[PDB]
Amino acid sequence: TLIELMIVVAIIGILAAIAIPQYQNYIAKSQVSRVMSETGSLKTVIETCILDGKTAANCELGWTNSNLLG
Amino acid sequence: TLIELMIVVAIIGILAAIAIPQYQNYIAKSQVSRVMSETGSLKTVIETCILDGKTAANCELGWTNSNLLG
Repeated sequence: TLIELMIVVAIIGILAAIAIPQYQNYIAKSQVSRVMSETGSLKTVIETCILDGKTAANCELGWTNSNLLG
Repeated sequence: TLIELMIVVAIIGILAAIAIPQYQNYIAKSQVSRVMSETGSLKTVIETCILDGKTAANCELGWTNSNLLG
C-alpha cells in the first residue's frame, strides 16, 4: 500500500535528521592533551640541563618528531 | 390478414411492458464506492501530516476536484 511506503519514507527522513553532537570539541581536546604530555616529557631534560649548567647547544634532547607539530 | 396484425400488436405490447430492474441501486453504489476510494486516498497524506506534527494550514493536500461533490 502507499501508506506503508510513505511511513517508511517518513522514518527514513526522521533517521536522516539526527542531531550531530559537534564532535570537534572532543577530538581537538584530546589532541591538546596529547601535546600536554609530549612537551611535558621534555621538562625532565631541560631542568636536568639547567641544574647542571650546560649551554643550550650542549643540552641533549631525546625528542622524536610528533605528527601534531609538537 | 387482420389476425396477423393483431398478433403483431400484441407482441409489441408484450415487448413494451418489460420490467425495469430498478437500476438506481447500481449507479448509486458505484458512485458511493468511487467517493469512498477518493476520500480514502487522502488518509495517507492526513496521517503523515498528523504524525509529522504539522498544523492544519501547513498540511499540503494533493487533492483535485472531483465531478462528484464528495
